[PDB]
Amino acid sequence: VDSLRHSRSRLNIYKALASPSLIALSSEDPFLTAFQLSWELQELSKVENEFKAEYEELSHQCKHFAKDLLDQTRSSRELELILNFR
Amino acid sequence: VDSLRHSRSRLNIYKALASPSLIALSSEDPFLTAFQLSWELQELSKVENEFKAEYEELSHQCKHFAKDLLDQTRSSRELELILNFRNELARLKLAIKYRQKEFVAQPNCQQLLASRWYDERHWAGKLITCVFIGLMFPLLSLCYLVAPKSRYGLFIRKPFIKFICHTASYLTFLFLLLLASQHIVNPDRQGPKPTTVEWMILPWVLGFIWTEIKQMWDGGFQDYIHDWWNLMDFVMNSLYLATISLKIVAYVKYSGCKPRDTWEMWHPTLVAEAVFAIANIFSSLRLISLFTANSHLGPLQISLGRMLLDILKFLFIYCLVLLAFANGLNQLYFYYENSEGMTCKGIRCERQNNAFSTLFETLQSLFWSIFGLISLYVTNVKADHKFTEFVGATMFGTYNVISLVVLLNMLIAMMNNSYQHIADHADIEWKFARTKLWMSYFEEGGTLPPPFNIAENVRLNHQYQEVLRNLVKRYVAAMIRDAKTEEGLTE
Amino acid sequence: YSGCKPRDTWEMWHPTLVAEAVFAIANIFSSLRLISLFTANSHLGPLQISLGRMLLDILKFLFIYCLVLLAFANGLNQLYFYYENSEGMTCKGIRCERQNNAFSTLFETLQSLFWSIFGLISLYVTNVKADHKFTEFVGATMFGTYNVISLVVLLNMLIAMMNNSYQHIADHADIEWKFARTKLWMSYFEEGGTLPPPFNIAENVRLNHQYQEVLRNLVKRYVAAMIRDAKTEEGLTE
Ligand SMILES: CCCCCCCCCCCCCCCC(=O)OC[C@H](COP(=O)(O)O)OC(=O)CCCCCCCCCCCCCCC
Ligand SMILES: CCCCCCCCCCCCCCCC(=O)OC[C@H](COP(=O)(O)O)OC(=O)CCCCCCCCCCCCCCC
Ligand SMILES: O=C1CN(c2cn[nH]c(=O)c2Cl)CCN1C1CCCCC1
Ligand SMILES: [Ca+2]
Repeated sequence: VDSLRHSRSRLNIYKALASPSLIALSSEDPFLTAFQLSWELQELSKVENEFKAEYEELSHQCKHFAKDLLDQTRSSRELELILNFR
Repeated sequence: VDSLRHSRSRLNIYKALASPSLIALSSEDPFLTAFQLSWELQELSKVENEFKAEYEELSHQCKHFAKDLLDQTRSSRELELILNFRNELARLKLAIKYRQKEFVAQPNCQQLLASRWYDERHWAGKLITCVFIGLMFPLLSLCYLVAPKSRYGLFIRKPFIKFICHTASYLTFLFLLLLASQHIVNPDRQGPKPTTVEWMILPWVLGFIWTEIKQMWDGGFQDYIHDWWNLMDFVMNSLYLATISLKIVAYVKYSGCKPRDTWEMWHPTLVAEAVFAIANIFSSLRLISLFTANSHLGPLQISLGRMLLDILKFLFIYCLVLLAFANGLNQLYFYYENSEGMTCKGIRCERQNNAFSTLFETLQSLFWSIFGLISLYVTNVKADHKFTEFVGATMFGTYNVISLVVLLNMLIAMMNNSYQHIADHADIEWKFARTKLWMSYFEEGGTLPPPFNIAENVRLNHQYQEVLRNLVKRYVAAMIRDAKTEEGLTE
Repeated sequence: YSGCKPRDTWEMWHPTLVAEAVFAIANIFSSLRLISLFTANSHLGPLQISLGRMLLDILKFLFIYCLVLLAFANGLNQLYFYYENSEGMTCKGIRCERQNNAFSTLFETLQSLFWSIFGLISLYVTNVKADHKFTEFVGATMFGTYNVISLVVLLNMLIAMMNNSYQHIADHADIEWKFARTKLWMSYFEEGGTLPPPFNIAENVRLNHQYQEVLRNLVKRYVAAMIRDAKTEEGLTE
């Protein structure tokens, strides 16, 4: 019915979810949420084609968060525990 | 008298008027003032040519103000109350008329139009459904004009479907054009009779001319001739008319079935064929404009079309060099026009000869050497003068160096430098063009392809004024009060 | 088929000839696959990835060029199709020593308009055996206009597009190259193929403890470093 409000609400929610602090506060596995959220935003970038830039930037920042979180490692054993998990 | 004071006073006044706060404080309709002020400043940019930058920047900021004011909308009903104020979508038509590109390509404005255009997938589905609607166009176009009731005749009024139908009609016309030049569908008899394909082509030509006349009464030789595609339509329709009026002259005057080889130049049939071919070129070339509706080929086409007023100036500078060297090279060789027992003379023969004997041949020779199609033995005479044959070869070589190592690379450098200043405002331009394409199909004026073609207001001011008051209040609170506290610090 | 007939006096579509043609076209691809070997090098890798990323931008341009080609072919075939002499000619077409009938059919017209991007179509192909110096001028002007549009306008716009695209690519270039090299390597870490073609025919719950401890430390370090120690380096405003 009201497409304008629907679009704003969806974008506001997705922009809230793709936040490093909200992920680092209440999330069972930061890497899974970053991966999945980046994929969802990349997909939505092609449906809501009127707002491509917003979704592309949000997915880009979700990609940079996982890399920044992997830089806080100070041992090889500590890195192998992450890259080998299943 | 005192031009300096007059200029300062006029610029100061206009710079005061084009101020977002002064407009938002004392103005009966912000959008009208923004549109009109932007147009006035754009016009003054060409009279007071000593101060172009000032007026251009002021008009640009007046354009950005209207867009920023349209972003303070939080409902679809609230947006439709603005775009429909005054028939349907009158404000959007006014904005397109005033060339408000930033206002038109707004994301929320660009979504209402999409919803009004599609009215109900992936790539394969959109590929395979658009073929099924375009194959069966004639029966829809036939059942619309007999019983326009809610069974099948209201399915050709939807803008997307109408666009598909017109595309299918144009593609059928192109297929017939490709089919006209076949050795199965007539021989060469002097002053012939139209074949089975000319009679099918004639109704599309008539329909195209009728659509053009309809569209040219409405505009009135102003901003209709601006659109270059309409100019091309005019030229090709002129050529088609000239083709009709020569196939008849050669019918009522000439006849007799003479062999083709032993005809004589300017025979009306040959000139008819020449004009028809040159018209086919334009008719087929008009198929580029179909792809301003695509999302990938659209922006690229707009960018290509914007780098054409910068190539024409360069070609005009090149023609002067061409004429100078032709004048030089014809003065040297015009005493040697042998043409002694030669079946063919000129450069368009197997053994090229007399390449610089006349001015016309000289221009042709200097043109076809941009592509390397003029051999080097054309700078020889039957005598044994190894001094004019050296001056001529040096003139030819200097022309080649100036034309293919200096002017071409400067054209490349110019185009590279221009393309960067274009590819920033590229999506705004493309969406403005796509919006014009769409708006041409929202009305029940044509609604039919060429082959088958031959108070009520005072109450609404209350809601509109309420909407403007809220929009102005939101803009003041957001832009000129909440983004002034984010500037930097100084001494 | 069998019988040892001489090669010259065969007939087209004889299966041996088509076998040879398909075999040659397959050799081209097989030899071309040798480019992918050099995503493992450190110098030729990034350059190859950059070349391969500027190909979806050339295809669109070629699609716009084919429309111009088709328009001018449609124009040029309409003018010359009445002059298909072919009178006592051993060879006809443009792939012969004396080129002839360059615009007599649509297929030859497309071929003629293609081979003139490289300058291999002579200029005497715009003549007829008659003496009509008006169609021979309209045809030469059509050919010249095609040459100008194709070799002075569209080519330089392709160059400008490629220059403008290459700068937006050469920033994320090493990320792309290392991602590609990593995929190449990972394809050889398992014992699946392990053999070239010629000779080819709780256990988890305990670990969640260590993984959770590692995540807790990583999240704590990230919070301390990024969203608490790099927020005190912003600028000042009003
Ligand atoms: C790799 C880049 C290629 C560029 C080539 C440039 C070569 C320059 C000259 C090299 C010398 C070789 C000549 C020897 C042969 C010979 O003697 O003979 C002269 C030959 C001509 O052929 P002939 O041998 O039959 O005489 O070559 C020449 O005519 C040389 C002409 C050079 C002209 C240079 C002009 C400079 C451009 C200035 C800018 C103009 C501004 C625009 C005005 C509007
Ligand atoms: C250094 C850069 C080189 C560029 C050369 C440009 C030259 C331009 C014309 C020079 C005039 C010489 C002609 C005189 C000879 C003659 O009369 O004869 C005409 C000859 C043809 O050979 P003939 O002599 O046999 O007729 O040359 C021509 O046909 C001129 C054609 C010019 C076409 C210009 C088109 C402009 C491009 C517009 C953009 C298109 C947009 C893309 C659409 C999708
Ligand atoms: O709007 C026009 C005008 N046309 C004219 C007019 N006058 N003379 C001519 O030769 C021609 Cl082709 C037909 C092409 N189109 C569009 C129809 C929908 C698909 C994209 C093209
Ligand atoms: Ca038109």
